Amino acid sequence: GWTGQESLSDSDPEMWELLQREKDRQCRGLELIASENFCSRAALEALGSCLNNKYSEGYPGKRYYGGAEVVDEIELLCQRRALEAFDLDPAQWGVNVQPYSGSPANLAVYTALLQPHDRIMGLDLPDGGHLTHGYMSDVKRISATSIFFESMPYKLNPKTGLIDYNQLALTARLFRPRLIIAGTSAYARLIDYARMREVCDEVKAHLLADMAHISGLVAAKVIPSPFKHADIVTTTTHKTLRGARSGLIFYRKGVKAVDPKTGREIPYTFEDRINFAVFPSLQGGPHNHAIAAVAVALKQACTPMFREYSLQVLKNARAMADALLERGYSLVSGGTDNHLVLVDLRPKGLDGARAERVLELVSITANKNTCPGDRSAITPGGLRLGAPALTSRQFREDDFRRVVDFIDEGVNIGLEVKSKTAKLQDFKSFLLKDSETSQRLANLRQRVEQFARAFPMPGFDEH
Amino acid sequence: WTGQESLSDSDPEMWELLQREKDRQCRGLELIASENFCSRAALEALGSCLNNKYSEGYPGKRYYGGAEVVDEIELLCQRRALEAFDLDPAQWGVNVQPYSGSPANLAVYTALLQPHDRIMGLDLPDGGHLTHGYMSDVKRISATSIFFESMPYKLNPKTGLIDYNQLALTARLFRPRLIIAGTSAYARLIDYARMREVCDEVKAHLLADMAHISGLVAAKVIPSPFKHADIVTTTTHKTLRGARSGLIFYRKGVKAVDPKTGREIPYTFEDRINFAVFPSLQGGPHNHAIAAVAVALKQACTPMFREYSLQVLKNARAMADALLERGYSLVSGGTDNHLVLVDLRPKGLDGARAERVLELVSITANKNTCPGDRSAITPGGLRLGAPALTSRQFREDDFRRVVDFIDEGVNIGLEVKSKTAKLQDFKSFLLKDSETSQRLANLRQRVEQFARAFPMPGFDEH
Repeated sequence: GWTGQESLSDSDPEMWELLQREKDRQCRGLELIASENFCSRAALEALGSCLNNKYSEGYPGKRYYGGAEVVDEIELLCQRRALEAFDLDPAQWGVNVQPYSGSPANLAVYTALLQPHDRIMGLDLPDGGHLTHGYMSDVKRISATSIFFESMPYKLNPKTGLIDYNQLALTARLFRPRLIIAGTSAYARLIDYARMREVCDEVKAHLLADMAHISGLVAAKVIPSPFKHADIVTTTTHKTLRGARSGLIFYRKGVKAVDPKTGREIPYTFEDRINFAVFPSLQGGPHNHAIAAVAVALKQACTPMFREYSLQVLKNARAMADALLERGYSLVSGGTDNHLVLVDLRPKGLDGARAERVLELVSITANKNTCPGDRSAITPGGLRLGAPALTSRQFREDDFRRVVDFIDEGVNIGLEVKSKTAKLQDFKSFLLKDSETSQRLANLRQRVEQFARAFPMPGFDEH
Repeated sequence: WTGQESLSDSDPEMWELLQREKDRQCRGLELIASENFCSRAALEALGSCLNNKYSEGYPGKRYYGGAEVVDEIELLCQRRALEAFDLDPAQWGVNVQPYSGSPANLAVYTALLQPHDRIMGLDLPDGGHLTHGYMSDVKRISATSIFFESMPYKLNPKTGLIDYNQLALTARLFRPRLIIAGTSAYARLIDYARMREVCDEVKAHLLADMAHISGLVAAKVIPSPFKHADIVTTTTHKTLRGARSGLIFYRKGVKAVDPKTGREIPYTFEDRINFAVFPSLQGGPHNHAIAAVAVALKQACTPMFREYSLQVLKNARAMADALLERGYSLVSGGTDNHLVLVDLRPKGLDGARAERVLELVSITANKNTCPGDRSAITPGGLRLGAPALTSRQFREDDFRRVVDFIDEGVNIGLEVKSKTAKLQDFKSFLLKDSETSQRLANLRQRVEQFARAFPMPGFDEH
């Protein structure tokens, strides 16, 4: 009979086609999403392993079922590698490595610390926050966070394009939040974690730091560490950490503050609550296969290799920014200080939705973005470009400068098609239907795919 | 650094751990009702380039583009999941994004119910799952019991079956909006037909968490809960022998054209179920797991997987009949499923003692609270699971042989019990005592020799 040892190639050749088609797409394309990245073969070997076949319900040395002597060493190693990666003292810090992905990691923390219908503040979604930080329409609550808890957004200053820390302090005093969130999806500059902390300390609230995008940078110490000012830090292990899709939750432990009036020490009460909310509250069975893959990625994060990568990522953002500025493009917050280069297309007479679709057609995956004063919510006037993706294929300043030329030609096609159509649906149809436009795009595509294929791609060759 | 270096060369600390866990799995007799050995085909898909794609949203309606290939994958995973549980795509849909089993349920609760609405599920010690809702005397333990108000229904201690009589009685008082038809530790089948009558009367939704029996339901070797339930959650890694993920099957199209008004009434599950998955609870879908699940669902459709599932049932029967004929007492009489609920009080031993001893001789089984027990720390009873070893091509004769090893293990447990006081002591006496140690070390070797011979799905090394 069937052994279950048959290769995917032979076993399910419908699925094997699809793996190779998505592998080819990744290699011939210019990936320009800030959240995307190309994962190591080392980690993907661990991801697709026999660790799939273990129910290690619980935590090391406190499992529901036994026979977990090996996975305990793995989960404990993943911890000591995560503490080492963000250079944390195991006396002062712990970490939970179980979170299935980034989103659950945050929900775990909310559940661990807050009661239902407690008050949460995060950067607003169109100002560049994530759904997980809490988001409601006028008509309906959209985030799970905004259902179980009461979320109020803090916003940017439309002028500077920065987090209005002045108004954040103003609203907190009124709203009385118990947790304020220090993270972004679309924000070029850094976060004044120091100031955020002062706001919380004053309004007697917790400071969560969702360092999803910056995790790879923070690890390498090419950015200031939010661990200096925050007590709770959530993260994805797959954004700039270039690992498998999982999550982490860093938390404080030991002594908080020895009260001089009483004289006795006050303990941090995060560790027990954070872990209890992960399991047995929100999640169930851990994905030991992902935990292993994450520990391999955290091992890489500690190497000097990954530092130089992260130093290059920054310069490839700088390079891409300076290249755009010098083609008459407007960047939100003027320039980037990280890995993403928020772009404003209103001042070149184009929107995100038009640019996005055209770039996609020439094998350039980038995402539209809402830029301050963008009138139509439907069609955000702006674009978000991401270094880390291509930098992992060993790109350089010259290569990113070359990327922007391809982008620019794409934008010009966009501009020219815009004045020969009315609304977006028309624009998107004119790209496919029109013979002249089609061939102009087909040409640009070839040159882009030719350009991309040359550069190496981490992971396997075939899948 | 290319990032194309092998794990072997790259991180040889981690590579040792993979081989040690691979050896543990091969030399051990895995007897957990959840545990199963996943195919190489699916693990190849799990550890693939699909990790490196943010498919936020749904097919044809992604937040970011460049998802033409993953759309075909996510859509294929759907058509394979509908085909696996023989569903009409006119009448049924499915969401394939759930990260794991637990979130899949939380998605459904969030999709259908308001915060602090009323949920009923089999109690935890009676054999439910934490996700169905569980509170202590002092504090709410389940996330479900925090956001929503959960009341358990229990077994009948006499029969060892779901007291459908009292479920109907309490449900008229409690007025639940959602009742859950699933188990972790229950040998016999669920009268989904009766559960439905309860709900229909108390105007409630019937969720069917078919985690443990998903592989059986697929192969059509037991009752389909799709006949009586409208919502069906499942893990893709229990008896479906797939990668670690979750599904949510739901109704769609027309429910009932009301003859008074005359107009058709739609099922309003599809949009709410999907919205709760994304963009409410989850973010970036694990396309690598979705692919692995689609590979496993392809296998579930084959006649091969039927003969596996027919064998799984007989290997449960075989193990049950073998135990009954050695003086062991099974709860619920027997097993029409894949698990046997054993009672060790009538042979003068508890679960915690048996569990620890069997573990030491490479036999992973889990303790289980026999109905009417109350010893929490020391619950008299054990849960044995076919599917694990059946996937290594075990037979009735092999499972009969498994019980011999178990029996010897129990006897060692009994003998150590009368030479010790508190459980904590018992567990130390196993390690410390020279006579006991060698008797265990002997049993271990014979078990490991026995096990290694049988084949193991997946890779040879990792």
